[PDB]
Amino acid sequence: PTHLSVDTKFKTEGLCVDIPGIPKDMTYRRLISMMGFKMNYQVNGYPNMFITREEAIRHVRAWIGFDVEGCHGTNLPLQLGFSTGVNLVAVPTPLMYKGLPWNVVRIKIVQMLSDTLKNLSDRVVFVLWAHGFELTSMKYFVKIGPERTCCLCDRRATCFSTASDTYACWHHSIGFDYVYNPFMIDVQQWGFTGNLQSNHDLYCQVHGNAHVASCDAIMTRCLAVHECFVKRVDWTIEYPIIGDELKINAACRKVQHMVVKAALLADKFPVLHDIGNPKAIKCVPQADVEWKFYDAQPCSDKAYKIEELFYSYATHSDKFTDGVCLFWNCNVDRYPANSIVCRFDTRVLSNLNLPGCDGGSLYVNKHAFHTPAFDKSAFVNLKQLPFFYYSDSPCESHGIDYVPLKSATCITRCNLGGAVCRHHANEYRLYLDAYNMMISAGFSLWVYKQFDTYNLWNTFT
Ligand SMILES: Cc1ccc(NC(=O)c2cccc(F)c2)cc1O
Ligand SMILES: [Zn+2]
Ligand SMILES: [Zn+2]
Ligand SMILES: [Zn+2]
Repeated sequence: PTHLSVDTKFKTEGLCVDIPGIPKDMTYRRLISMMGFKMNYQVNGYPNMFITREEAIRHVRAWIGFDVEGCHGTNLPLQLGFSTGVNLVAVPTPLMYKGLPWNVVRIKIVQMLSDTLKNLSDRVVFVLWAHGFELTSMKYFVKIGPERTCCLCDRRATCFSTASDTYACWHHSIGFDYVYNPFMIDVQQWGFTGNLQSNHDLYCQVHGNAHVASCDAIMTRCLAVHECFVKRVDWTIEYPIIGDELKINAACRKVQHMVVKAALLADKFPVLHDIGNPKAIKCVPQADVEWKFYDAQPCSDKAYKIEELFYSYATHSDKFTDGVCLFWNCNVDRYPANSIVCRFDTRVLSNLNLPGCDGGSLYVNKHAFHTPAFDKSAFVNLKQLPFFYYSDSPCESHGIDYVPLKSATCITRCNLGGAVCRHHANEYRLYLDAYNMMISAGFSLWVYKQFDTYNLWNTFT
């Protein structure tokens, strides 16, 4: 039960307007045959062009929505739209390109997928709401065969060139003309009522429907992300390393210990309310405070209402007003004034952050986390946390060449005393680097307005 049997049934109702007379009884095997591909009973890593929901979900980084509209069937021109916002017109003879033959259109398809996917995935998954023309158009830009490797590296082959008769991955495909061994999934097999627009629009107000093909392609991927990562969530599925995942996760642990340690030293809160991941550990384990945990899973859909987190049914809610609240990636509509907050900025551009549903983003770093749209109004009671480095650690080298550090934000005994020691300068530069890493990954840090780093200097006396 790993791969999708070619002898599985494919519901054909969706296809019968572009393909009138299509049999109600249809297998992937006969559909793939109809699309013009020969699978020559082959056991070489590519048993099916089509894949399971489960397989699509392991490969969410490879998803490209794809839609074709009959512009006025070998007879007529076709509008090719992709979730990248690109529209190509192919003649048989927002970005919108004039009519060209398949032999140039196919080169543009390879360039576009390569530049989109080379830092994301080892493959492409075309996400369809299939009506027929997208499926019969694939023969014009796709070739299949046994799994292969790039002619320049060890990565699996995703492209093919007729000019050179060679195979490339997404990194090495410049001037290649065919997509090689693509995958695909028809969202219309998932058992929806009514059309794409009506299903999409239930969940998402951000993607309009200008009635161009890219609009449908974007909506199709959006609906699919909603179904696989918002309504349903599976946090067991791991995802490969493709960038700075480890450095970023380490940075977030370092910034969290630093900021909460400094807050406790500066304002000496008697109680900390730690709201969010039910597996969360004390980020400052030596600190004096009453540490009280509150369980909330990552909200995939809408930010939590603070009122709902405090709603206690027939018992009294704990008083939040006492001490400080820590929301470390726990996304609520409006934070209380006495909060420390880490909140992921869905708008950030990175290889980890994929476009999501209704203005949210799918952040994929070991696990996949759909995050509700970033909203500045959530922080009305807070201010941005300023950068600072704090250490009570002794001034002591042990065992990196030097320019001496001067900074107002290096809060150590040595800087109090007039000259930063080498140990604290090394630690300061490492911590500035981790902080910059975390910010540029898309985390934003907010704090109660009374927070003042001036209060930290008298913890050395
Ligand atoms: C900061 C903070 C977060 C959460 C709560 N919530 C409760 O105390 C509570 C008690 C019983 C059932 C329940 F669902 C919630 C209070 C807080 O002060
Ligand atoms: Zn390669
Ligand atoms: Zn949408
Ligand atoms: Zn020092």
